[PDB]
Amino acid sequence: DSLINLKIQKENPKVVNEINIEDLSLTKAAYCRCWRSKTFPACDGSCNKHNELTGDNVGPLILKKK
Amino acid sequence: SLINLKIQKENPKVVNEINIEDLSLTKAAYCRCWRSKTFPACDGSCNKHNELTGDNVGPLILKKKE
Ligand code: FES
Ligand code: FES
Repeated sequence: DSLINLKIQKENPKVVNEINIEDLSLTKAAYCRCWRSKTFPACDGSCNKHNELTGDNVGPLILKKK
Repeated sequence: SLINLKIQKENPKVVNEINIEDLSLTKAAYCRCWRSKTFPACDGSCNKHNELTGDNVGPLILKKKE
């Protein structure tokens, strides 16, 4: 095991994001689980770049309403 | 260097979809560290990860209420 998050909110000892499900604007939203997104906590597809470089297989949580 | 060490490594890209209507609790933590034994749920494995590796990752908390 080693660091997952390299640069996101490093002054925060534990980065936890709350989502109010009742207010989901979109029908489907992608949330980041690679800590590489430039729009974290949203997924911006940086996962794919990480996966290609490293051979990893990480991907987002997709939230669907309705 | 990998983020996900163990979860479904045969899967080209691990993406989980959550149907909002199936969440019954006022909060449900979802893992962003790839260490949970209940992945995609968070089981608090993030904490020991952070303690041992010097990281600061934590879950996405999906909150629901009447
Ligand atoms: S940018 Fe991180 S999961 Fe897609
Ligand atoms: S167990 Fe992974 S974020 Fe909590």
